[PDB]
Amino acid sequence: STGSATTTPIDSLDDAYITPVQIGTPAQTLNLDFDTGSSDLWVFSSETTASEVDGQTIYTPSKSTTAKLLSGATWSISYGDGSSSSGDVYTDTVSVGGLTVTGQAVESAKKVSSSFTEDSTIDGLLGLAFSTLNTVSPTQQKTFFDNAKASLDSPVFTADLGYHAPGTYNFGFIDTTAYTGSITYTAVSTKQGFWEWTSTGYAVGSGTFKSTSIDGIADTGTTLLYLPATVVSAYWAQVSGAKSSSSVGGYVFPCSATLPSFTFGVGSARIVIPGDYIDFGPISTGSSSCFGGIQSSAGIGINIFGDVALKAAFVVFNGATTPTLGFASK
Ligand SMILES: O=C(NC[C@H]1CCCO1)C1CCCCC1
Repeated sequence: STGSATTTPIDSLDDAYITPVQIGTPAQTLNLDFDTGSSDLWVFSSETTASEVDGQTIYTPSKSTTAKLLSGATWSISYGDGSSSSGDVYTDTVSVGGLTVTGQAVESAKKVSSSFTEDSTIDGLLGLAFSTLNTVSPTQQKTFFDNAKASLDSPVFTADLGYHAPGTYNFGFIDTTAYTGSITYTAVSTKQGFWEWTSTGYAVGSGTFKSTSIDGIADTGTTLLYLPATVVSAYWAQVSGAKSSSSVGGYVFPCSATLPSFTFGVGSARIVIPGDYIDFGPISTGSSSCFGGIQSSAGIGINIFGDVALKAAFVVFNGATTPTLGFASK
């Protein structure tokens, strides 16, 4: 089998991407944030505290003839931005772009933190990291991809995120028309539960490529590119007036600037992030200070190749017995 679904920016800055997902019978379509940095499929629901729901579409398990309570199961997750959610668990039929899994764990939120409430466009998350990170207790549950894998034509999914435009998540096949040149595959460590890999270096604009190993994760659920402070300083040093602002919480730059590109290495290959992709706009409405799309990972404990990096590439998440990651230009 295969599946294919379009993923769409939630706003004009590409802060996140949402993909429609069918849950239950009859189908209830929710717009979920596909997140290769976590492993829970959770949704706003009829059980979510009313004051914490503000415009989201909710899953109502009592209206699904295929929903079953997963008795005694609970979940609770907190993300690196300090947001969180928790609740109980149903199994139900879940379909993405034509690909169906029966008995998928659907984690129903009883509580969500303010950031989730405040984002009316995201109805939940669909985790695509390794199932070892799933938070359901006392019986850990599998991701949608892990459940689908064996049935897929090839045990893979691909992320083709757009810049200020829609893109595509495919399951079970590699669309050879979606990228230029070849796909370079690189080794993955699953030891921390992530799609963790080692970039071979970087360049700033037209500058000399620096060979240096950068361990990090491919994370579709993180907006920005988080890299070591040395690398990030080298980038922003090329932008007149750019500086790290403790009050704002990262590098800012004059909105009048034209940003240089940023290149990262994948083996002997190179992915080029255009400068425009690194502009996240005014720090507050009407400001002439703009927020940078490349930020230090110093506070995070891991480097993160988030959407800023991934949307410059066609990315293969290869879930073969020995997982790997592939990157192609596009
Ligand atoms: O919290 C993180 N990113 C943002 C969250 C917000 C909701 C989806 O992702 C990352 C932090 C590094 C480890 C993997 C998760």
